[PDB]
Amino acid sequence: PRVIVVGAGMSGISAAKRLSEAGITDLLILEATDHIGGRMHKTNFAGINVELGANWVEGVNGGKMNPIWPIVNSTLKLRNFRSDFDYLAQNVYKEDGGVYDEDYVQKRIELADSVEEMGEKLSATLHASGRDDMSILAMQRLNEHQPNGPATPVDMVVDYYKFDYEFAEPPRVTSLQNTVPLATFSDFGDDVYFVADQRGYEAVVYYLAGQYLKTDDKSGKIVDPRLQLNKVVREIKYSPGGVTVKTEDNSVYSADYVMVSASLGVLQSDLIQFKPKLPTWKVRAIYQFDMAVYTKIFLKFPRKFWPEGKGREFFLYASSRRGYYGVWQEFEKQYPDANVLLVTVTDEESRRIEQQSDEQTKAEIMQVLRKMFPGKDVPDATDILVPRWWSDRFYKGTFSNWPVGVNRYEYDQLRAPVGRVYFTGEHTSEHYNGYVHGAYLSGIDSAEILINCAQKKMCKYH
Amino acid sequence: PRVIVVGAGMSGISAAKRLSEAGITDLLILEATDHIGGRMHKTNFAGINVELGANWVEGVNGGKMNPIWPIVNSTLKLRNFRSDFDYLAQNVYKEDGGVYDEDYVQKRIELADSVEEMGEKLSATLHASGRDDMSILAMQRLNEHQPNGPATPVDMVVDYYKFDYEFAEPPRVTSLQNTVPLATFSDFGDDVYFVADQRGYEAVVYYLAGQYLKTDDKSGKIVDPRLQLNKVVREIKYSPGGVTVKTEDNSVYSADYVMVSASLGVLQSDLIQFKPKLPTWKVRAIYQFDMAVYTKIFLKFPRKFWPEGKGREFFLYASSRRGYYGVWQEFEKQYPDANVLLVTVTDEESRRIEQQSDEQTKAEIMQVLRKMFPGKDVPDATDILVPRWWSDRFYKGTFSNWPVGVNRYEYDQLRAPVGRVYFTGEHTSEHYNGYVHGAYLSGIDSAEILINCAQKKMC
Ligand SMILES: [C][N][C][C][C][N][C][C][C][N][C][C][C]([O])N1=C2C(=O)[N]C(=O)N=C2N([C][C]([O])[C]([O])[C]([O])[C]OP([O])(=O)OP([O])(=O)O[C][C]2O[C](N3[C]=NC4=C3N=[C]N=C4[N])[C]([O])[C]2[O])C2=[C]C([C])=C([C])[C]=C21
Ligand SMILES: [C][N][C][C][C][N][C][C][C][N][C][C][C]([O])N1=C2C(=O)[N]C(=O)N=C2N([C][C]([O])[C]([O])[C]([O])[C]OP([O])(=O)OP([O])(=O)O[C][C]2O[C](N3[C]=NC4=C3N=[C]N=C4[N])[C]([O])[C]2[O])C2=[C]C([C])=C([C])[C]=C21
Ligand SMILES: *[C@@H]1O[C@H](CO)[C@@H](O[C@@H]2O[C@H](CO)[C@@H](O)[C@H](O)[C@H]2NC(C)=O)[C@H](O)[C@H]1NC(C)=O
Ligand SMILES: *[C@@H]1O[C@H](CO)[C@@H](O[C@@H]2O[C@H](CO)[C@@H](O)[C@H](O)[C@H]2NC(C)=O)[C@H](O)[C@H]1NC(C)=O
Repeated sequence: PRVIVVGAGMSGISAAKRLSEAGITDLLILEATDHIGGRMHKTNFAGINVELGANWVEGVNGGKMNPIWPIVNSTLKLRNFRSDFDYLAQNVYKEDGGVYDEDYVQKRIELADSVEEMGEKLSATLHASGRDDMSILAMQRLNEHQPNGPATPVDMVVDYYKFDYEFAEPPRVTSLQNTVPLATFSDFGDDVYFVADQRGYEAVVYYLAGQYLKTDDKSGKIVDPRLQLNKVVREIKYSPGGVTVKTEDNSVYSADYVMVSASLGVLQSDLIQFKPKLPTWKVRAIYQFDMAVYTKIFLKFPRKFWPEGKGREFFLYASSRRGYYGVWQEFEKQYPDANVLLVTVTDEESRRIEQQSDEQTKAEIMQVLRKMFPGKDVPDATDILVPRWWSDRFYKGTFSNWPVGVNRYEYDQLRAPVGRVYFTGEHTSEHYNGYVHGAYLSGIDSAEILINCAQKKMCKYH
Repeated sequence: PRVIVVGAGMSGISAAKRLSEAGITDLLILEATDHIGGRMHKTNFAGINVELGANWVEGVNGGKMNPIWPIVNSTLKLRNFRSDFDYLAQNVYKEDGGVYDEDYVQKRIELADSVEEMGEKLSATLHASGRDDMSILAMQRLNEHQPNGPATPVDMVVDYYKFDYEFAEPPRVTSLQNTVPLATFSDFGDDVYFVADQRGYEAVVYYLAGQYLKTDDKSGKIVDPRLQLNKVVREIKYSPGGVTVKTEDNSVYSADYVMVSASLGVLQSDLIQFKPKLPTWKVRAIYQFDMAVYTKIFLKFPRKFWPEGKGREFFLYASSRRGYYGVWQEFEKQYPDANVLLVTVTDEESRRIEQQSDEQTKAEIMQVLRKMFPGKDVPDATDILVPRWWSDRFYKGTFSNWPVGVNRYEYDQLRAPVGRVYFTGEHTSEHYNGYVHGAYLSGIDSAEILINCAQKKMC
């Protein structure tokens, strides 16, 4: 059987790998960009390679082994460090300079955590159809008995840190049932390890790809003609007998099946035309799920003016404006002596910021920093990097988030195949949507469904 | 039967009236503030009375008569004017100076309208159970084929004016099925009339109360001992046989039933303790619904510097920060010669602003106006009025809003009594939650439900 796989991110390379394993080697992987890895991709910033996209292996040291861990931590030995969030209470800055009293902050954190735990108990009891779901915010109101969730500067940045920094949209839009507790953590462990290796987290993808695609003996570059980069799929025609795939440069290919790995945001943007048009139930499923955006803004300074030391890696800015340049990370371990800082924003701020100049964003950040370190002579950043994933047509966002409103059956419709057209990608991960491991696993799962149809003549979906 | 009514806002006065009409006159209305009317309430600003709460009779000129209209337009003849939003396209200001090209804006408005219309068609097809409901944002994504809804400053402000200015929360939190289209307009008509009468929109409530509560023949003030102001209820105990209600000043009252009309926000806050505790099903429905906040910031200036004239009443500021001081109104017709402007914000901005000083808010607003009217010498406002409804423990918000996730059945649980504890108010209105007419009809309905149970034993 010949199979075309659209996209060479983690799930597409992962799917083709699984297919190869089942003996389906008549493969054609069409990648829009000039490289593989997709949302796992590094870039040079001021002399160091930093990750534009995924940066952590999330879910480690738990009851089951996150499949991404061994590859990262053993097979490849990518440099990495366990993130420690235990000292946040000593690191929350007031909108107007200096940090808040630690004990005061630890209490607010402890309360936030208790509400969330109460939320996990409620979640376990909800009807599996998702029909009784509610937003994380509704759960907060219920447990705090207030007509609003966190609303003071400190409780709001603690909330953002707890939720938006993980999911990229606010608790009020997010499905409780599908995120609290989060399977990634329940199954794989509460820890997270930040990859900071010149080779990039994407090395995991090149590794997997190398397990079945031919590579150059001296350079090790993949040279297998089954991988074709710079090939943007623009149309997929499918029928009872097969599928035809056309790229922007006018190439046309034929296969027995096609496996689509492009992000949810790509699917929501109509970059790829389906012929015939996808069924309405499929279309609605696509639009109802959320494609979030998480912007890692890197900054480079001529000198250091923030604290370093035990518990200093992560720090928060308690703005009275929710989500305004709130979550900071300093790199004493990852990029020692580089004088870089990373402030993370998402959702509304991400969209605003992608639409204006980096110079304007830098100036906004400089006022924040000077307000945070009033006693320091804070020098202007000499370099800034604003990743624009939402504006990039091959991504249209950073990762999916399960919103209140999408039920179990609707999520299955999002994953479901349409004729000979199969879907894969993090947004099709049953329990790990939004993650690298979810992409990896979704690739295997989608391939297996295809293998069943193709090899075992089992073509019915659910 | 003796019945205690908590709250003398529109629904409380409405329910007591309906009860009285059924002959249930042994009533005791306990109101927290020193006056009746609740969310319909005026105040003096700049030597003139403006509305801190509701200001429009919404849904007029349609297939059915909005019950409030005749009271306002005929019985009391409160002074009022139909709002015309037809010229918005000429009045959308750029973040940094002047208005946008009118044709460009009109087309953005049209796309927005068209998307909503398609949303209306879609909404009609969803199932009653609510199983296929989605947020308005999800509908916009689906109808426009994008991974996001309106996202440029202009599109965002148009979006904010069309939804948030009506519902006070963003489309992404809002239930499509239960707000688009909206019954209020579908039933009563598309127009809205702005009440600007010194007696206040609250006069409607006073008129209704005077139809059954005693009033002094000279003053006209209510003097019926059945109405007690400054009574903050803090505890309601109930048993299969009756109820006891305790107020903050330590008074204790007994009755056969209690009709609770305090806002959903008050109920989500714990100001009132129920004993025993309300059952889980009740509690979940309470916290799952939204109590929104809409803040009307009035400003007075030493002289006018904004345009007046045809289509000038309403204008938008397209900030790159969604919802930042975005919807403006000038009162050339309402308060001629007053030099007052009204800017409205909601939700996140409302909670942030209520938490800072008026001076700080004024200074933020002066920066926006100056950016809007770079050609003028804009004088600093002389006075500002920032209503703090969310902070007020007797309201904790301004009006409910229906969130994606809650279906009709769960919404109806809000209306459901618990034993002898009955509920009423805008958040219990079957199809008009969030409005003055919804509070009004809600009082009648809730009263009728208690009447059939209490008087005919049909519960
Ligand atoms: C408990 N406590 C704890 C605390 C913690 N906190 C922390 C923070 C975290 N945050 C969140 C997350 C983030 O960070 N990130 C990440 C990480 O880190 N980790 C993980 O895991 N993850 C993540 N992410 C996500 C990821 O990356 C994803 O999921 C993946 O990667 C995906 O994959 P897939 O599915 O495969 O997809 P992609 O890559 O996209 O691929 C696809 C492909 O395809 C292509 N195309 C398109 N279109 C087309 C094509 N071809 C052809 N044709 C056509 N038409 C493209 O190109 C590609 O290649 C993340 C992400 C991101 C972005 C960020 C920024 C971040 C993150
Ligand atoms: C087609 N086209 C369209 C266009 C249009 N646009 C325009 C805009 C609109 N916006 C939205 C709305 C607003 O404006 N507002 C209003 C108006 O205007 N109108 C209407 O209708 N409405 C409105 N609102 C709402 C109303 O006001 C409400 O709903 C009512 O009033 C409610 O009533 P109820 O339910 O009865 O409640 P209240 O009043 O609250 O009452 C209660 C009572 O109780 C008491 N308490 C409490 N707690 C307690 C007590 N007692 C004893 N104890 C205890 N514990 C209180 O005090 C009271 O009295 C509105 C509103 C507002 C606020 C605003 C600001 C606005 C509005
Ligand atoms: C990540 O990988 C390192 C690499 O081995 C692990 O550290 C080794 O663990 C074995 C187990 O006892 C030791 O014998 C080695 O001495 C350890 N190596 C070093 C350099 O200390 C480490 O435990 C791994 N971390 C996780 C979370 O799996
Ligand atoms: C609101 O009330 C005013 C008060 O009457 C209405 O205006 C009158 O309508 C009658 C009906 O024929 C006329 O004969 C009067 O001459 C009108 N009065 C004035 C002052 O014009 C008005 O139409 C009402 N509006 C609505 C929407 O009901």
